[PDB]
Amino acid sequence: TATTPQTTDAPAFPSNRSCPYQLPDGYAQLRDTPGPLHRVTLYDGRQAWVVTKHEAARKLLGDPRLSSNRTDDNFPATSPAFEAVRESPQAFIGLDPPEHGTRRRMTISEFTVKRIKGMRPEVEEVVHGFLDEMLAAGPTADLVSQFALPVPSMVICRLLGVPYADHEFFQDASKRLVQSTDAQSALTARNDLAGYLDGLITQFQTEPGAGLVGALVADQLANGEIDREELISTAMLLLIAGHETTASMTSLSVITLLDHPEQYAALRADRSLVPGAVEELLRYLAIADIAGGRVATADIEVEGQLIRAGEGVIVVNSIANRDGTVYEDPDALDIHRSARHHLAFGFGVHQCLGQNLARLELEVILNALMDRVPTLRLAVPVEQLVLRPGTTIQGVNELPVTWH
Ligand code: HEM
Ligand SMILES: C=C1/C(=C\C=C2/CCC[C@]3(C)[C@@H]([C@H](C)/C=C/[C@H](C)C(C)(C)O)CC[C@@H]23)C[C@@H](O)C[C@@H]1O
Repeated sequence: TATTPQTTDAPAFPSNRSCPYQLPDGYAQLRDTPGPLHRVTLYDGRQAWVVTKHEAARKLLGDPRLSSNRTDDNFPATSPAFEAVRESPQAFIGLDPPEHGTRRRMTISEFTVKRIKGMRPEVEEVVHGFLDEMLAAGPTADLVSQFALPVPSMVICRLLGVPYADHEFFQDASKRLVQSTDAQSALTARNDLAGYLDGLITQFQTEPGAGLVGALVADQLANGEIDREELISTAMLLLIAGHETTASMTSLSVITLLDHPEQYAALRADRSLVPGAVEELLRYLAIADIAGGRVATADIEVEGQLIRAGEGVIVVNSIANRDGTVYEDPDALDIHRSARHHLAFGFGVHQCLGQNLARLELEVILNALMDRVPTLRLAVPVEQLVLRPGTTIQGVNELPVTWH
């Protein structure tokens, strides 16, 4: 059997967090090793590169030789579940220029600074809505199911024109898809959403409707500028991204802030600090840290290392956000620091489309919690919480809380 030292120069990747707001030990090890790249071993034994420094992450995310095509044979699959995406049609997150741009520009109008400003009343109403329900009822509560998830779900459903009456079905399907550990579970959840979305489209062709899905049906689809299957994939991307990301940030931010009480107190005492604290929480929690998979379509030299055509690269933004050449004392939460230039939303042509909606939601959420529930606290110890694995969007599925 295996009788000799087990040390490797290609550690298994991804790794799981042990603390909700710290790098897994393996990732801290990658962060420490000099050089922009490091070999890793994926779940199926294939080797890939991870990018572990901040400037090299921007350079590689900006390089069009690193393709986002998830259907490529050599795309770095991080779990068996990925096989679902490899064989399903692709929203623009998986396209490269010029096709990427033609699809992304069909959606941008809903996410402009002006549209996001105009959404503030609505976001505050939904947030205070779910709080007055949770507070009317009294502690204890699961903050995830009573607040963290339904808030961004309601907001994104409205933007998309997806009926909130249907929330139990699609929230369930979103979770199963994103947290799937096998191909078959992922495929089923994807087929569930696809069928639901496909029915919604035919409805709008009969009776034009509000929201982005309504607009896409009435314009681009009727002009044959998007295929019906691409519309489904696009809507599914926005639906899932709109649900799962903000919800994960909300629960992890509560946990993290309650663990740094001096900074949470500073935050409450000066609300002009909230936008900066949001950026710092984004930098520090990096909830989509493996949403940086790429395949090289040509050889790329990186500071004397060679990524060859055909090789998988993952730009790991959690690690990149802990680069001490950019953020002094990178592992310290500091809501006053400049968290400018962080990579929690990526960089370049695929930088998060929803990033300013997420910023608005989190600002409104933190202000509301501080205003309405200043006594909020965890109902259980941090160590008792169950953290999702490193193969999915970071966070917790349950968060017990109590208050006055
Ligand atoms: C709240 C925290 C969020 C985080 C940390 C986050 C993170 C990211 C990252 C790292 C990427 C880049 C993926 C890549 O380069 O392959 C991305 C892309 C994307 N995000 Fe977000 N995101 C968040 C919120 C949202 C929200 C609320 C939406 C609403 C729909 C959204 C929609 C998208 C879309 C459509 C893309 C693909 C953009 C493109 O391919 O051009 N995101 N996000
Ligand atoms: C939500 C979509 C779909 C699937 C999404 C999935 C299934 C597998 C695992 C996914 C890709 C999650 C994980 C976190 C992403 C991993 C990335 C990639 C890599 C680079 C492999 O680590 C997020 C969303 C999940 C179906 C597709 O047709 C449309 C849309 O992209």
